[PDB]
Amino acid sequence: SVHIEAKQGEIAESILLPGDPLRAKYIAETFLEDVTCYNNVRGMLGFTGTYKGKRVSVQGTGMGVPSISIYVNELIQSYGVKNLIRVGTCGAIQKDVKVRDVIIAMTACTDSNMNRLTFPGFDFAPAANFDLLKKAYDAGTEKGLHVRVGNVLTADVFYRESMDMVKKLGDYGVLAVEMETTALYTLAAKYGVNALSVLTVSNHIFTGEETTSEERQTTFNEMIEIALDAAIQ
Amino acid sequence: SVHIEAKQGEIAESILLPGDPLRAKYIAETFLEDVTCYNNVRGMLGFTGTYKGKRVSVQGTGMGVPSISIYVNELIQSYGVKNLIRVGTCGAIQKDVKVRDVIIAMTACTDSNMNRLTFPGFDFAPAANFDLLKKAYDAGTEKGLHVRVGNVLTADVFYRESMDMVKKLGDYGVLAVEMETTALYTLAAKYGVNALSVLTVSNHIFTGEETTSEERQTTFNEMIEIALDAAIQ
Amino acid sequence: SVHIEAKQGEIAESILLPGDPLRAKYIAETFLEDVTCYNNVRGMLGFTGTYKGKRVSVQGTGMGVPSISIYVNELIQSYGVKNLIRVGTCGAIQKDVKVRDVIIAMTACTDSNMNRLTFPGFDFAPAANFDLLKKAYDAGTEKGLHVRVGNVLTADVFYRESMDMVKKLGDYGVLAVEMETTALYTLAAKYGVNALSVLTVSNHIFTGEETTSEERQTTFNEMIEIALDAAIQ
Amino acid sequence: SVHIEAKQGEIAESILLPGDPLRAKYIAETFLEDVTCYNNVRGMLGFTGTYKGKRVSVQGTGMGVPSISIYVNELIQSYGVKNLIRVGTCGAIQKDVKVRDVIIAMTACTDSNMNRLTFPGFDFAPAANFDLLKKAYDAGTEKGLHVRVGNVLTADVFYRESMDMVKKLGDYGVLAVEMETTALYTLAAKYGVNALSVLTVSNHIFTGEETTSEERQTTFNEMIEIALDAAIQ
Amino acid sequence: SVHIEAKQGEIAESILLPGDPLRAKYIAETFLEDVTCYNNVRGMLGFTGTYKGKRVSVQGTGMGVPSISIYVNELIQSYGVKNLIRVGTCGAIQKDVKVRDVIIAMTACTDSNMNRLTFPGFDFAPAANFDLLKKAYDAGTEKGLHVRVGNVLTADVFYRESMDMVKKLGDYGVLAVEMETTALYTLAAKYGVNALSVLTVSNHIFTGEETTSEERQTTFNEMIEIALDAAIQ
Amino acid sequence: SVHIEAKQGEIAESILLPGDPLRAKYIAETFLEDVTCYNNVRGMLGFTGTYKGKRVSVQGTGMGVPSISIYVNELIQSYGVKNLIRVGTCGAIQKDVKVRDVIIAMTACTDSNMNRLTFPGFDFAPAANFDLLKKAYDAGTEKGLHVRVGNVLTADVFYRESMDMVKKLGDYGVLAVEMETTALYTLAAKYGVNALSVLTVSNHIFTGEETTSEERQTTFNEMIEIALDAAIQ
Ligand SMILES: O=c1[nH]cnc2c1ncn2[C@@H]1O[C@H](CO)[C@@H](O)[C@H]1O
Ligand SMILES: O=c1[nH]cnc2c1ncn2[C@@H]1O[C@H](CO)[C@@H](O)[C@H]1O
Ligand SMILES: O=c1[nH]cnc2c1ncn2[C@@H]1O[C@H](CO)[C@@H](O)[C@H]1O
Ligand SMILES: O=c1[nH]cnc2c1ncn2[C@@H]1O[C@H](CO)[C@@H](O)[C@H]1O
Ligand SMILES: O=c1[nH]cnc2c1ncn2[C@@H]1O[C@H](CO)[C@@H](O)[C@H]1O
Ligand SMILES: O=c1[nH]cnc2c1ncn2[C@@H]1O[C@H](CO)[C@@H](O)[C@H]1O
Repeated sequence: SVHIEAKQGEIAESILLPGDPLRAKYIAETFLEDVTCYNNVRGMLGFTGTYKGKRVSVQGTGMGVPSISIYVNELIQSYGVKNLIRVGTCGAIQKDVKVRDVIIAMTACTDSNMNRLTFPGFDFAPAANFDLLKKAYDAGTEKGLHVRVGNVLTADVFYRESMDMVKKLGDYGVLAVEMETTALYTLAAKYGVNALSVLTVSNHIFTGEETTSEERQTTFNEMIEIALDAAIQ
Repeated sequence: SVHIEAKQGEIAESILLPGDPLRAKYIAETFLEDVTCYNNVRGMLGFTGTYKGKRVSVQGTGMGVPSISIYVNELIQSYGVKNLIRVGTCGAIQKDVKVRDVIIAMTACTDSNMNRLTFPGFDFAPAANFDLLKKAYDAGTEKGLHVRVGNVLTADVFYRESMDMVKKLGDYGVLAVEMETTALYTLAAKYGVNALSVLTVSNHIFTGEETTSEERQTTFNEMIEIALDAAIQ
Repeated sequence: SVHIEAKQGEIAESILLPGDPLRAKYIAETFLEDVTCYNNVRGMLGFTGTYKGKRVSVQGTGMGVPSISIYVNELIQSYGVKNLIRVGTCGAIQKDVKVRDVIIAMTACTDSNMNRLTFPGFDFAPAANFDLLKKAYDAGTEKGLHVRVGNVLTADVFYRESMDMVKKLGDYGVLAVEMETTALYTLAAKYGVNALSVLTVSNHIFTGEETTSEERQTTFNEMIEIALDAAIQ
Repeated sequence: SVHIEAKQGEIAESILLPGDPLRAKYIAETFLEDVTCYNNVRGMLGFTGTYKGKRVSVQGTGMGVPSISIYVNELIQSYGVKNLIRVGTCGAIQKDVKVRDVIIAMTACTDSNMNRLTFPGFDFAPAANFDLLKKAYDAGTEKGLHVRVGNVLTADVFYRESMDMVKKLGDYGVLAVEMETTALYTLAAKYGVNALSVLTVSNHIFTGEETTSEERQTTFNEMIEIALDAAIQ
Repeated sequence: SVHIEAKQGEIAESILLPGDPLRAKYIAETFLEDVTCYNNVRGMLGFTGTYKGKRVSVQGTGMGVPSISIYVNELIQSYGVKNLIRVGTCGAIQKDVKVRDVIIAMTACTDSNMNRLTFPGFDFAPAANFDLLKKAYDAGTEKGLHVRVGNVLTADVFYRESMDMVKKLGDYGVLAVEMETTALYTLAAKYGVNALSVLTVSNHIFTGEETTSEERQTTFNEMIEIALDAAIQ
Repeated sequence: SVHIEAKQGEIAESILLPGDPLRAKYIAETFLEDVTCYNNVRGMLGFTGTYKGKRVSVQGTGMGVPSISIYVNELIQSYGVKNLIRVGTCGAIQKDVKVRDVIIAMTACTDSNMNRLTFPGFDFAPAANFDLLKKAYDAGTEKGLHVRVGNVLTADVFYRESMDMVKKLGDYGVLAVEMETTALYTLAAKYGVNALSVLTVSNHIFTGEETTSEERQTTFNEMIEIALDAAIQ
C-alpha cells in the first residue's frame, strides 16, 4: 500500500498498534518468535511473528487521528486485517485514575472534526468491539492488573492552551487523554472489523506525575500480554 | 421535585426507567411486591416495591432527550438515586439485528445538540457504567436471550424526512434507534452515578417489520428480569 | 397512528395542545360538551367534544421538542388536523414580564438542533400563523388579559448548568422559556397548516416566584377560552 | 457618528430605512415637508422632514447585514432613534406570493453568522415589534393593499450557486428573500427599541418575473404611506 | 446587470474597488483622464478612464461581504472583468502596525458564514493572486511606502460587543480589520480571475488613534498609485 | 522536551521539517556538513549540521496536524527555533498543476477542527511569513524550478470517501492536498516566529499520475536547496 511496503499475506489478521514504531520493535523482540520486519517506510516499523503458536503482527501508527487513519485504512483495505488492538499510553484526567492503571476504552470523545464531516449534524460515538473488550477485560482481570473500562478523550492537540474543557470532561467521567482511538474505532466499524484500545496510564495531567518507559515497563509488559491474548482468541 | 410529588425516601436508590408510564405500571404490577405509587404528576407514574426482597423503583420518563433529562435530573439531585436502568424499545437499523433481540447500549450517537452546547467543539461520547453493563450482559446471557452489546442512535426526531444518515450510521455498526440514552448516560456521568439502557428491538426500520406489546411480551418480560437483576446487585 | 389509537375522523380539525395530558382532561371536562376520549396510549390523553357548538379536540403532547414533534406529525399527517394551538406554561426571563401574563409567541429561539439539521448553515425562525395570532390577540384583549406578543425560547434543557445565555436572550427581548414551540411552528409550516402557542407565565426564572395550578387557574381558564375562541373561528 | 455627519438632534426619533440612498431622497422629496439633508457621508443620504405635521427621518442603509448594522447601531446609540422601519424590496420564493404584494416581516431566517456568534449553540429568531407590526398591518389593510404577514429570509448572498435551500425554505412557508431584516430586528431588540420591515415584492425568484421601480411605484408609494403612518403613531 | 447600468464594454478589464462611491469619484477625478461615469444605480458610482494611457475602471462596492459580493459577481460574470483590486481602509489590531501603513492582504480570516455554507466542515482560506500581490509589493516598495504583507480580518460587524476574539486574532499575527476581502478573494478564485486588496491603516482599534481622509491623503494617494500600477501591468 | 531528547542549544534556529524522518536523514546526509543526530525518540530523527557554513537543523514531523503540532510546539517553546520550513510532498487537485511542480503555500484551507476550537465562529486563515515566502520564491525562480505560489488543503484524511469537496476546492483555485501546513502556520503565528511550506507535487489525485522518490529526486533535491537558502538568509 502507499505507506506499507509489505507483500500480500505478510501481515497477520490480528495486529497490535502501538503509536511508537520503536515500541513495535520492542513488542516483536520481547514477545514474538519467528519474527520478520515487513515495513520500514517512513521508519514506521511493522513486524509479523508468532505468540504461543499463532501468527500476529505489530505495526506503529504514529501520533494523532490522521496518522493512525492512514495505517488502519491500509491494513484493513489492502491487507485484510480483522482484529486491531491499539496498545498505547494515556494521561489521566481524573484523580481516581492512577498512573500504571490499564484503561480499556469503551468509546472515545474527541475534538477532531473527522466524524462531524462524515455525519453532519450528529455526534458519532465510536465504540469498541464488545467481544474483544470482554476478552481483554477478562484477561487483565486474571492477570492481576488494575483495569478500568470507560471513556477516553481522543485529542488533536497535545499542547492545549486552556484546559477548561479537559477538566470538564473529567467531571463527566472521561478517564484519560490520548490521540488515536476515535479513528481506530470509527474505521473498524466502517469496515465491519474488530477494534479495541488498551492503554497504560503514564502520567496524570493535573497532578504532574509522570513516568519513563522503564518506570512503567512491568505494567506495560503485562498489558501487551493481555492484548496479545485477546488477539489470539 | 418540580415534576415528581414523592416525599424524600419514597424512591429507591435503584430505578428502572421505561419511556411509557403505563409500562411502569405494568412492571410494578407484574414483578414487584409491596408496591406504592409515589407519583402521578403529568400522569408520569412512578412506583416503589420489592423484587426478590430488595427495594426498587420504576418511573416513566416520557419520550425524548428533554423529557428524560427532566426526570433523571430530579431523581439524581432530589431523590438520591444511584443506579438507573432505562428499559425500553428501539428500531433496528441493521439487517443483522433482529426484532426481539435485546440491545445493551455501550454508548449512543445523537442528533441532539445537548452535548455540543456543554462541550463546544467536541464530540462527547456518552458511556454506560461498565459494571452495570457486565451484570446485565451476564444475566441476559444466562437467561437465554439474544443479547447484542453496541452502539445506538438517540434521535430527536421519530419522523425524519430523509433516512440517508440513519442508513449511514447503520453502515458504521450502529444497531438501532431510540430517543433517550444520550441524556441518561450523560447526566449519570455528570453526577457520578450508574446508568445503563437495555432495549427490546420492536421493529426494523428498513424492512418494516413491527410488533405489538403482546407480540414481544415474553422477551420484554425476560428483559425486565435481567434489568431488575442488574439492579438488585 | 403509532402513538394515537383513534380512528379516522375521531379527532377534530382544530385542536388544543397542552403538554400535560391531565390538563387535556381538565380542559375537556371543564369546557367541552359531548366529550369522547379517543386516546390513552402512553397515558397521553386526547379528547374530542364541542365548545359553543363546534367540534374541537384537546391532546397532551408531553414535554420537549421530540415529544411534541411525534404528536404533531401524527395529528397533521394521519388525522388531517388544520389548526393547532399549544396551551401551556412558561417561565419569564424578563423582569417586565409578570407571572399570570399570557404570552402569544410570534416566533421562538431554540437550543435544539432540529432545524440546523434540516437547514444546514441557516438559522430558521419558526413563525406563528398570523391570522390565528391576531384572532387570539383580539380575543385576549377583549377578555381583559395582560397579553404580550413576542419571542420565546424553546429549550431542550429544563435544568441548565449556566444561565448566562438565557439571561442574554432576555436582554434581547426574549420573554420566557418553554419546551415545545419551535417544533409546533416548524412542522405546521412544513405541512401548510396553522399553529399558535398561547402560554401562561407560571414562574419567573430569575426572581424565583412560582405558582401552583390553583394559583394561576383563573388566568389559565381565561387563556383556554381565548385559545378555544381562536380555534372555533 | 463614524458614518453619519449629523449633529445631535438632527435625526428624528422615528425613521424609515430604505436600502437605496436614492430611494431615501425620493421618499423625502415625495412625502415630506421642511426637509433637510443631514448626511452625505459615503453617499448614504439621510433626511429629516415633516409628514402630516410630525418630524420623521429617512436614511439609506446600503445592502446586507453588515451595512445596515453599521447604520442601525449609530442611529440607536448616537442619535437616540426609537422607531425604525425598513422599507424595501424583496424576491418572492412562493408561487402564492405575488409581485406587488406588501410583506410585513414577523421574523427572519438567515444564512448570516451574526447571531450564531452572539448566541453560540442557539438559533436566535429575530422578532418585529408587535405594536408597530399591528399598526402597519391595520394601515395597509385600510389602504387596500395585499398585505402578507410572515417569515422572510435575510440572505448574505444575492447570487447563490445552488437554490436548493431557498426552495426548501419556501416549502416551509418563508415568503421572500431580502438582505437586512435579521440585523435590524436583532439590534433593535438588543437596545430595547422598536423595529419593523415592510417590503414590496419586486420579483419572483423562481418564475423570473421582475419589475422596474416605475412598474411598482404606485404600490411602493402606498407602502411608504403606511410605513410613515405606523411611524407617526 | 441588476445593480450596474453600464453597457457591455463600458467597464475596463482592470478595476479598482473602493468601498466608498465618493472615493471612486475622487480616484477618477484625481488620477484618470478621458473619464466617463457608467453607473449611478443606488448612488454606487462607477467610472472608466485612462491612467498613463491604459483603460481602467473604478467602482464603489459598499460595506460588507454581501454588498461587495453583489458588485464583484456582476463585474466578473456580466462585464468580463479580469483584475480586481480593492483599495480601502482598515483598523489596526497590532501595536506594531501603524496608522498610515499600507497592508497588502495575502489572505483573510472572517466571522462571515459565506464560505462555511459553500464548504461545509472546512475552513476556506481565501488567497490573493500572487502575481498581482508581488506587483503591488514591488511598486509600493519602490514608491517608498511602509508596506506590510499579511493576514487581515474580514468582519461582518463593525460594532462588536466583545473584542476578545479580535485581540486573540491580533496575537496570532492578524494585522487589521476590514469588511470585504474574504468575498473578493473567494469570488475571484471561483471565477479564475485575479484579485488583491491594498489597504491604508486609518485607525488603531486598541489605542483609539484615528484619521480623517485629509490626514491620510498623501499616503492614500500613493497607495492608489501603486494599485493602479499593479493594474496596468 | 517530551518528544525530543536534545539538549538545549543542540537544535539550530533555522530548521527544515520533512514529514518523513528518513527524509530528514537523507537531507542531512546529502546537503549538510558536521552533522549530529540529536533525536531518535519514536524514530523521529532530527539532525543539526552546516550548509554553506551556517548551522541548520532538519527534523521529521510525522503525518497530520496533530503530529506536526507536537514537534512545532516543542521546537518553538523548548528549543527557541525561529525559522521553520516544511519541505514535503503533495497531491495536485488542479489539471494545471503538474507533478514535479514546487508549490509555496501562501495559506491553507483545512478540514481540521484545530482553529475552530481556538476561534469559535471564525474561519482562521493561516498565513506564511511573507519575507520567507519571497526569499524562497526568488531562490526557486533563480534555480529554474516551476514554482507556484497559492493555496493548499491541509487534510485530516488521506483516504476520503467522497471527493466532492476536494474537487470543489480545486475549482476555487486550491492547488494541492497535504497534511501539515495549517498547523505549522498557525503555531508559528501564535508564537511570533517565521514559517513556510515548500512542497513537491508527487501525484495528481484526479489523473492518478504518481511518482516514487527516485522519480522526483532531482526536483526534490533542488527544492531542498532553495528551502535551505531561504533558511540561511
Ligand atoms: O497526556 C497525554 N496527552 C496526549 N496524548 C498522550 C498523553 N499521554 C500519552 N499520550 C499518547 O502518546 C502520544 C502523545 O505523546 C499519542 O500517541 C497519545 O495517544
Ligand atoms: O423506530 C424507533 N424510532 C425512534 N424511537 C423508537 C423506535 N422504536 C422504539 N422507540 C422508542 O419508543 C419511543 C418512540 O416511539 C421513544 O421513547 C423511543 O426510545
Ligand atoms: O421555567 C420553565 N422552563 C422550561 N419549561 C417550562 C418552564 N415553565 C413552564 N415550562 C413548560 O412546562 C414543561 C416543563 O416543566 C414544558 O412543557 C415547558 O414548556
Ligand atoms: O431577489 C432578491 N434577493 C435578494 N435581495 C433582494 C431581492 N429583491 C430585493 N432585494 C433587496 O434589494 C437589495 C439587493 O438587490 C437588498 O437590499 C435586498 O434586501
Ligand atoms: O476599524 C475598522 N473596522 C471595520 N472596518 C473598517 C475599519 N476601518 C476601516 N474599515 C473599512 O471601512 C468600512 C467600515 O467603516 C468597511 O468598508 C471596512 O472595510
Ligand atoms: O495526495 C496526498 N494526499 C494527502 N497527503 C499527501 C498527498 N501527497 C503527499 N502528501 C503528504 O504525504 C503524507 C501523506 O502520505 C502527508 O505528510 C502529506 O502532507
